[PDB]
Amino acid sequence: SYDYDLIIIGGGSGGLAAAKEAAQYGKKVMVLDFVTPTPLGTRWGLGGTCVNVGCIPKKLMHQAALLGQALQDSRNYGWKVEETVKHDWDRMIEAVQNHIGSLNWGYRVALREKKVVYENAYGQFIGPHRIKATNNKGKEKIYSAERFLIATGERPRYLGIPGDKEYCISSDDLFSLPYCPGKTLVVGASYVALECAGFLAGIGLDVTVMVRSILLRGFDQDMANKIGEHMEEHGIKFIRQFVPIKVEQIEAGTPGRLRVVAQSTNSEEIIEGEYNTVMLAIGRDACTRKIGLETVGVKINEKTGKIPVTDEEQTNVPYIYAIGDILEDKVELTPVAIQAGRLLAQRLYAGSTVKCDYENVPTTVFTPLEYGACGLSEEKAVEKFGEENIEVYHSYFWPLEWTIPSRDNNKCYAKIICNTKDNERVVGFHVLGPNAGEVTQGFAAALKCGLTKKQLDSTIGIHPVCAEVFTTLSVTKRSGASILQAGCCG
Amino acid sequence: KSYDYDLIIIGGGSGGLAAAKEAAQYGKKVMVLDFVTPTPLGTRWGLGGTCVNVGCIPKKLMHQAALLGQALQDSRNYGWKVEETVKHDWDRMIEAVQNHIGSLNWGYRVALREKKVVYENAYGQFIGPHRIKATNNKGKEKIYSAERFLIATGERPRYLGIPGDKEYCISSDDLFSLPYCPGKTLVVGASYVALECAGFLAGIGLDVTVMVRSILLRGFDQDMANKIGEHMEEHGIKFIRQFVPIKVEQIEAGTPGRLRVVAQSTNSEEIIEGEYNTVMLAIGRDACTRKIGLETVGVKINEKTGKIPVTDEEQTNVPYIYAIGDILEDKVELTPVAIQAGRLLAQRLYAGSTVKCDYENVPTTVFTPLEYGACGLSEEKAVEKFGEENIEVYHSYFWPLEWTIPSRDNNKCYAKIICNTKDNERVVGFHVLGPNAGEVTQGFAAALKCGLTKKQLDSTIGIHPVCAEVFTTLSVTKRSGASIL
Ligand SMILES: Cc1cc2nc3c(=O)[nH]c(=O)nc-3n(C[C@H](O)[C@H](O)[C@H](O)COP(=O)(O)OP(=O)(O)OC[C@H]3O[C@@H](n4cnc5c(N)ncnc54)[C@H](O)[C@@H]3O)c2cc1C
Ligand SMILES: Cc1cc2nc3c(=O)[nH]c(=O)nc-3n(C[C@H](O)[C@H](O)[C@H](O)COP(=O)(O)OP(=O)(O)OC[C@H]3O[C@@H](n4cnc5c(N)ncnc54)[C@H](O)[C@@H]3O)c2cc1C
Repeated sequence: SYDYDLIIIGGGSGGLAAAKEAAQYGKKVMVLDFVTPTPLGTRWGLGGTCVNVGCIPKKLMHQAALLGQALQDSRNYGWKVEETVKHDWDRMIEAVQNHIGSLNWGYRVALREKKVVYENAYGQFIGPHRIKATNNKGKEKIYSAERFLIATGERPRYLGIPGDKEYCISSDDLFSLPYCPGKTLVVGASYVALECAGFLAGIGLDVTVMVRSILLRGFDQDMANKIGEHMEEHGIKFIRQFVPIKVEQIEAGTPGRLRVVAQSTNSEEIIEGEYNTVMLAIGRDACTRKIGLETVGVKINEKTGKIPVTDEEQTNVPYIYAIGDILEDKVELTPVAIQAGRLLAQRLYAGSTVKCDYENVPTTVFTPLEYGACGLSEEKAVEKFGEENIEVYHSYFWPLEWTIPSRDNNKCYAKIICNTKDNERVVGFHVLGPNAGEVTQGFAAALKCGLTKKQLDSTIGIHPVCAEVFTTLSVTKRSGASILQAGCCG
Repeated sequence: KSYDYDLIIIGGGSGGLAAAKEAAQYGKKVMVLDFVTPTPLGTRWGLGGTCVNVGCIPKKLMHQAALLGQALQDSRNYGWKVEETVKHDWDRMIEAVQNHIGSLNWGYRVALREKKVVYENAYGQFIGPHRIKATNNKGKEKIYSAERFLIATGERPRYLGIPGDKEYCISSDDLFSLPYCPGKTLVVGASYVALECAGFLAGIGLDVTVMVRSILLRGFDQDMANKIGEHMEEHGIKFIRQFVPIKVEQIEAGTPGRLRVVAQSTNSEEIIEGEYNTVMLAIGRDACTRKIGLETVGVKINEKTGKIPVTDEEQTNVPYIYAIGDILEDKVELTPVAIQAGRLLAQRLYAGSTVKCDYENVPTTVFTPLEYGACGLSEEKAVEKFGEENIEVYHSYFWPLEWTIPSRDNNKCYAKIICNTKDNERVVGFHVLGPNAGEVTQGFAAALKCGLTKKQLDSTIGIHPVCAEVFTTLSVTKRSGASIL
């Protein structure tokens, strides 16, 4: 009957996921993926945001920044290393890209092998069960399928001020930028902002951060402030309550010099500075407005852009589904989108009845001092249950590996939120410290089995591991006791 | 009725000091005895216990130096302009290590002081009911009495019983303070301690060799163990299987000297010889329960092994004497567990608590060049408890994103979980071999305290890009028999 059994628009995380999973159950599948260039004209291969301008690139650069310190710790452990080592940006970028490349080509083969058709083209709906695929050279083509998957994902959002698109770079441009961005400026307080401000500073670049309001909106604010405080204390510069209003090229080059003017958010004050680069990280917009959603009947939320869907990842149009960052009121993370896409393909062609659960999803913001969390924030939690039925156990901690180099003591920190009405159930987990991601995974798994404080205490901790601090948490926030060492060094 | 103290603790160690403090917190008169008998080579250390002085701490820390070496090589491909090979100054490391333990020593001291607990740097020995004889360092003695006692003496490195050992060989106790690059080293044994040390020693450059009687990590998942060895073998360390030394002769003394080690195979009667700069023994530890006067008071210990039997309340056969820690019979020989037992006892005793310390499913990690943490049943011991037909094994390989750029050891790391099919595919065993293994495990161990199941695990979303996430999507089983390369 139709051309294909399933067509996937967007070769992204949840894209390629459902693709392979659907292909696995002998269906005819076609994935179309096309990457519209960035204002400065940046392009990249198959894979998605995570692979080319997200997780992968982000985390790796974070690595180079962490290795930086490791070089500086290595000294006290006895390694004869120079007081200050230098860093070659062009060598780094290159390496990073070389890997993304392999990831690209890998995914390609991955589709080939699973007998899935990949078309490097932009897709838009023209009418029921029909889609318009436009390639790079311009030549179009039409296809039809019994069902459709929207996995287009979003893109970096700009300010709408003089000079941005023209002189500023975004997360897309960065991971491939070909020059020491030199003194940089990061406009925004997002995880992306912070992690990037984060590794750049960690490579030695002079870094400044411009914040409209709060840090990490949506995250435990207490944890956030701490991240900031750590950020400030280790080099990063912060300007609070200031949005830029114009970016002016004082000279072009690799890099150039630029003047950024900004207007405070609470007064008439205006300030000016010149930096070598300016990256904007103030949000990202769903790529749902230019695909033909009218010509097929999809109701999205024209206001925000996200797509409302059902617990089966189904739109309002029974043969058109959407999974990923584009969904309305969900979780914008790769492993999530992949579970959705995988689970869908199963729900659909395998008789599965399992729905991708979006409750209590773990995360990790890769700031200089990582911070992973799972479950409710302190605030959100209190709000849901009421300050009297919620207790918070917290503590600081110092990583054994940090004693010898003798740095940052009483800087790492942990806390869990419990619901006294429900057997002191662990509703929220929060840790700030190294390798926080590794530390969090499993506790998330614990939440899926209803961990409780009694049960947590019953656990014995590993020693000496950062993660063990959760097994022995005796101090409550409400009791009001203090949390510090009777030595205070670091 | 009426005694000197309310509670006496023999042994100022992990569980010792733990119980000391928790009890003092409930207004009891406590006294802690801790004394360190020298090693044959004559080394001694401060308050604290094995962990702090010749164990966890020094061990991990040196592991760190070993790991930082790697970091120094990785840093290259990430953009840091460093030399092709950097040099490591042992003396300087040892020093750093020692300087931290001190603070730990003195910290505990103060810790007790402020908590109003009495501490005497003396050897304790029971002389009769509710009475103990504390001999100090210069030999002066003194007698104390208490309504209850706590044994927390823990073990010590065991020796072979062959010519040359106590006289030319070192143990874990001697190592972490050795005042000289051990040079070509030989580590006799295949215990975590053995491999761990052999591991970092090899990691800072030293020519390392390991001699094994039989298998590696007896007691551990043998599959996991092999992978640890095969990995150690792959990154420097040299092994010699089925051979125990029979004599160690001094070819010359020095800092360090040269020594000959003569060994006899176990499968034949062949005999080999080699000379190394030092020779460390990691063949076992023997509880210190033989010389404290346990006869004089009524304590029955298992004279065979050394451990002490006790109830599910860490109570001995004598109602007023309790024991916690490495010296217990059939339990768990790790620091956190001892600390829990001590803490929980004090509470069960003097605070009306009724909580028992659970020893089932205790997480642990071995800090070999390639960390390995595990929780619960091994595969073998697992099968053996439920039967090959009721146990399914999911496992995967994985490659840490941080390893990609430096381009190394791909398909070395490895995960694995054991489920009991007859019980909602419950997770009965967790095993991971990869970096930051401990961090990764901790939480899963807490998952087990809540009966995590494979359905539930699958319903968990992973963190990206984190090593840990590998356990959120395990599709392959060992029984199905597909591949993972
Ligand atoms: C800087 C940064 C760092 C991040 N770090 C992390 C992290 O560490 N961990 C984490 O879990 N998540 C991270 N994320 C989020 C993660 O990248 C996304 O959640 C994930 O990539 C979304 O998967 P997706 O398929 O829904 O969207 P995508 O991965 O972006 O897939 C979308 C693809 O579809 C293509 N496409 C769009 N429209 C069309 C069309 N009309 N026709 C054809 N093709 C089209 C696009 O070109 C794109 O390549 C990060 C994001 C950013 C920006
Ligand atoms: C190399 C090594 C590495 C280890 N690594 C780890 C690890 O990473 N994680 C982990 O959890 N565990 C580890 N352990 C085990 C851990 O050290 C023990 O489980 C823990 O120290 C036991 O606590 P304890 O109080 O029962 O024994 P101890 O800590 O040894 O306390 C015993 C103290 O009592 C003193 N004492 C003995 N007899 C007398 C006496 N008659 N009078 C007065 N004082 C006395 C001793 O001198 C000693 O200082 C390691 C052990 C070694 C050897």
